[PDB]
Amino acid sequence: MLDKIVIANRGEIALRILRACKELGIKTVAVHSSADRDLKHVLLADETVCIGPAPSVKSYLNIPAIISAAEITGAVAIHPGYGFLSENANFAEQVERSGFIFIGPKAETIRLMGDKVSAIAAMKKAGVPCVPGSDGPLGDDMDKNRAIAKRIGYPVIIKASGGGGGRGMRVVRGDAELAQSISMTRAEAKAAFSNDMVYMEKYLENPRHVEIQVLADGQGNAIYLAERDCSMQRRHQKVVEEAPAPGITPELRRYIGERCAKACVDIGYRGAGTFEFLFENGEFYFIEMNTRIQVEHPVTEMITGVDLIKEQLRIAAGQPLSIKQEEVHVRGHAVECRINAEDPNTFLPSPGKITRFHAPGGFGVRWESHIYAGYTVPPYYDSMIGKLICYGENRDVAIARMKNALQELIIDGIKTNVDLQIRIMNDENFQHGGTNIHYLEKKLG
Ligand SMILES: CC1(C)CC(=O)c2c(N)ncnc2C1
Ligand SMILES: [Cl-]
Repeated sequence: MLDKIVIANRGEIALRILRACKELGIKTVAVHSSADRDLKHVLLADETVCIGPAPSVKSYLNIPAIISAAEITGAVAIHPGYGFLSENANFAEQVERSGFIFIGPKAETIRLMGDKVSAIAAMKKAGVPCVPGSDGPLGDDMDKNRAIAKRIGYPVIIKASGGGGGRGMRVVRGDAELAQSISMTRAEAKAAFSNDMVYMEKYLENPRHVEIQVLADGQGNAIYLAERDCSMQRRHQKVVEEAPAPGITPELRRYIGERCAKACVDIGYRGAGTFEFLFENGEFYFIEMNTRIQVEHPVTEMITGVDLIKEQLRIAAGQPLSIKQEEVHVRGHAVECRINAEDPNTFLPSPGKITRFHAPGGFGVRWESHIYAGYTVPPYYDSMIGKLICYGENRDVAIARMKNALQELIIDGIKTNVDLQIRIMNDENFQHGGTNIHYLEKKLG
């Protein structure tokens, strides 16, 4: 097992990885900004290093500082969690080059799946269902591009090859708007990503968001740990997630899971990963791979028994997968509510000090958060401050548990989405199950 790792993150996931390390006897190093000295996991870590000032760009995105910190402390591995540097191929490359274990995929793999055009092609080659699309970048020839649109069928959606998740992409319904939209999406991507490559895909009107969890060693073994539904979302941001996805049959699960597992073998995937699919009319369509742990991992954990973070550390230590596919069983149901520090009336992030905190408890209730009474939420980072996960023998039990658990939660001194969460749990369509990626905004206005 790894002697000592650096937790290249903050917030709830940093604490999450800390417990995992602790349970395994692994020494922890907390690298933090100057504004994050009072994080729970930083106060718990065996060792702390300040890697720079408050802004993420000079701290948590500061590669040289992170590696110096891993160097000074005598660490052997670096867990990047999610966001920040987790999908930065050059970070992963430099870690390995510096001689550390990178807790995640090889640099090439991140690069392959971090370019949506190259990602979709590797998925197509491995036999992963994708959205009908241009099967390459778009040219400057507008006769071609109007015919590609015809070949697939409007509506189509111009997307950025560098971007993703609503970032630099727009819907086109006729020929007249295609001319303007392509060159606009080209420039928008040239803005934040320094990549002007764009492609075309069929625009699905009303899809659900179903994604598959995978684990893989570096060594020709790969498994899938069922799926999650994450359709309930706001401006392309997940607000609620659940496992398994309502309506998905054991036949379909086996089908898509086997393909995802196979894809891991074809691309040489290592560590945890998720294949994100839009799900419509009984069909799946790949849209991007997150080559990293996800925020919503705990739902999969509850229903499968698998400590995903601990498997990540085991795979990193070079241990082959101890768990065979036929050992992984879906049992019960889990829902996760993202707890955000935000104005319920404006959705603007609401930082500040927490004057009274009370977490929910009881059978089936899992609370993942770094927050405590007296803790100050800084304005510099993501608004998500906690994750509440409720498991039960079935979906209705899990939902009823979430309802009661959200009414026990107290976070005073800052504004929270808690009461939106309460309102989403009570939604009569969410209770039937299977609402699509537009549902939440339709319910709101
Ligand atoms: C993120 C998103 C914009 C979601 C969506 O509506 C969509 C779609 N409908 N067809 C293709 N790709 C996508 C990606
Ligand atoms: Cl995530």
